[PDB]
Amino acid sequence: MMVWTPVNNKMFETFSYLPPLTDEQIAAQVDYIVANGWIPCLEFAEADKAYVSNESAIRFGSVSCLYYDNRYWTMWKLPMFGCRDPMQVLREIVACTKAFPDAYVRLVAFDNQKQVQIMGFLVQRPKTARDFQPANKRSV
Amino acid sequence: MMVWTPVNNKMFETFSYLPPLTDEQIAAQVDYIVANGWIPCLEFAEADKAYVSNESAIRFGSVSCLYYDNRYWTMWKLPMFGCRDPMQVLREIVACTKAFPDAYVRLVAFDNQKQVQIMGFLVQRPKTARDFQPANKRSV
Amino acid sequence: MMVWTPVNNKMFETFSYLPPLTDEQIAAQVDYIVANGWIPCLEFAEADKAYVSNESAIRFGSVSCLYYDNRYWTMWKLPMFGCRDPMQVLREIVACTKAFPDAYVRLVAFDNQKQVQIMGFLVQRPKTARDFQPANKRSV
Amino acid sequence: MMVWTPVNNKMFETFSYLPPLTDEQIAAQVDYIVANGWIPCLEFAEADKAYVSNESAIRFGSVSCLYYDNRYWTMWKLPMFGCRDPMQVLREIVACTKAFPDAYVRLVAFDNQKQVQIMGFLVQRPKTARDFQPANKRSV
Repeated sequence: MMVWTPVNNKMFETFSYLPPLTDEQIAAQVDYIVANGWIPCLEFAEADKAYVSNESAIRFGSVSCLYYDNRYWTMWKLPMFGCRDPMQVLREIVACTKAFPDAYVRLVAFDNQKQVQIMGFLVQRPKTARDFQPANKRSV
Repeated sequence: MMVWTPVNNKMFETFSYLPPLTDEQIAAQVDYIVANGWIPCLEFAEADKAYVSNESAIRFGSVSCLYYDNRYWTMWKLPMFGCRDPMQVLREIVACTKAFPDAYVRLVAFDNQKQVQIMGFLVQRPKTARDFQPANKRSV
Repeated sequence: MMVWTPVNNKMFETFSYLPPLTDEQIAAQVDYIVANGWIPCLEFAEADKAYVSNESAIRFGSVSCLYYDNRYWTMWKLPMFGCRDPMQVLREIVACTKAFPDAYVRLVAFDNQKQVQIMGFLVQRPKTARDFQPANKRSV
Repeated sequence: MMVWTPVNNKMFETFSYLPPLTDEQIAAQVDYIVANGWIPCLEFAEADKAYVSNESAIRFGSVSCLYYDNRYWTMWKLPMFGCRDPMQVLREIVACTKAFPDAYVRLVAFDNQKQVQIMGFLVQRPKTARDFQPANKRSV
């Protein structure tokens, strides 16, 4: 029996339970976005704004149900409307991560017919992050 | 008259007002668990999750009565159902504390007829803990 | 496309989106106060009391609407009633910032007919402040 | 005009606006307690428990009116019932401050007919305290 560690084992939603994505694996996810005609977008946050929190609820009456701070991140430029070139998306990932090297950065895509985000995963975490485990150290 | 210190004198429920348990005394408590047919289990927590706190109540209306965070700790493996060997329990204490050397670790036991925890006491505190007193320094 | 930074880019109300005021530009604003017969006043706050916060709302029922802590700063001496000399205002800025070199300091002016503050802008921030950007680093 | 400082200028109720009490002035206050037949008592607190705070109100509905944490301090021994000797009080101040050299310590006195604390003032603050001004630095 192995024990799943509760210490410094924070996750990041879709794909965070898998080995970290190689550049080839990221490119394949971008191909998927383009093949389906979805709108790519990049979002970023400083470490203190990265995970869901409750601080604003201090101002509330009994209305905190499904309210969390830090769900919104900051938009990198605009969503890439009409983009059908995967290389353009990859180039923006480089540009975003270069401008904000200490930020969490996630790649998302939107479906305008359902009007919802249809995909999303982390592409960068700051090198100073100490709150997550490598795959082989998630259980002990 | 001696004065009971309010400073760095945190306790840990059952047996925390006695001298720290020797290995022989721990083994005697394990014998008691086995003699009574109770189910041994180990639980652990990092220092920040060890003592009762109130943080989640920020999300509440007027319903905090008997709500506290950090009552739940993390289960080490599973409760040792059908265990009738004290040495097996002692070996799991060693294994748990080895995997989590900086965690608080407590030994508990369950009664499945009453469906309640029937015993429990701390078996490890992190060496970095500064918030407790020696038995002879509890009063000044 | 340039991206407006969300990191360490705190503002300070009126004139914060312009290049920092030169001594000549500050003098011109003081002239404006005097030309209009308004009442100059200086206010200051330590860094922890400088920006709007919510901490007191822990004590509230559902009445936090338009309540914020840190809107009030500390008055430097008294408002300069009857002041008809711009140099006198400039001298008090020097005096205030000298007494509190590590404080935020703002110059304000009051209109007693409308009974409202009619102007205001920051004249000093502590040299240790790192939560703001110069104009050329506001977008990347 | 002198400006009353808002920074690190915390007070301590009765007598805190006067020059610090000399040993002769403390002895005089003790004579006053004894002359009036009041009951001397010492109380103390670590720095984090010294000033009124709000933390427990996170657990409340709309009932925080005249609730504050840190009004209660810790009793040194017991109130000195039947004490008619000032030297005995002075000896307990020495003993208390010796046992808790890093604590805030206050001398108080009770009237059992009104059933209320009838006097009180600080006799020790920790040497590490940096949140107070000497009398000559309270205004600038």
